[PDB]
Order: sequence, then C-alpha cells, then structure tokens
Amino acid sequence: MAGSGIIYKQPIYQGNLIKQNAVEQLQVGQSKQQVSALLGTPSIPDPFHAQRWDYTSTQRVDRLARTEIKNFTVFFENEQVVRWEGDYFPSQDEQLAKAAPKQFGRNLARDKKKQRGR
Repeated sequence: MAGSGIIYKQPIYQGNLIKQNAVEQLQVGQSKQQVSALLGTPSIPDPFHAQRWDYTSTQRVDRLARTEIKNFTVFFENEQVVRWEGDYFPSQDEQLAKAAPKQFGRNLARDKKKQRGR
C-alpha cells in the first residue's frame, strides 16, 4: 500500500496532550482498554470485575531525555470509566522563557471527580 505515515512527535511535556485540555475534555465513561490505548499503556482484562488503574506507568515514546511518565489513577467498573486523577508529570506549568503571555501556573480547567467513591 502507498502511504508513508511518519508521525514524528516526542511528548516529553508536563501539559500538552497528557494534561492541557484534552484528557480532561474527552469525558468518556465507556472502556478501560480504549483510554489506556489512546494514552499509550496496557489495561485490566478481567471478565469478573475489572477495577482501577492506580499505578505509575511509563512509555518510551521519547528519544531526548527518558520516557513519558504516567502516574494516572483512573477508576473502572469492568469497562465503564468513573473518575481520573492525573499527577502524571506533577507540575503543569512552564515558568520559563517562552513567547506566550502565560500568567497562570496550572495549564488545565478542572479535576476529574464525579459523585461516586470508587
């Protein structure tokens, strides 16, 4: 097939795809394997009661420093997604010399808690 799909991006950044307004904005309560495949990580295939991903995951999609680091605590029933708590790169703030007037040391609108414990 004629199709050279050269997707060159290393996502080694504290709030770009991982947490600017994209993983909070998606708002999907549907599948465990879909949210972990779209981020870039395995999931939990139990057919009884497949509950939370509360783990320090890591993906070697970088080639400059080390890895894209995923401390992402996300709660599941078996497939359906309840809530997600993202301390993955835990300071989302370029306090740094950049051509952008960014007077706000947290690049994201909200958390992702709902009305439910687990």
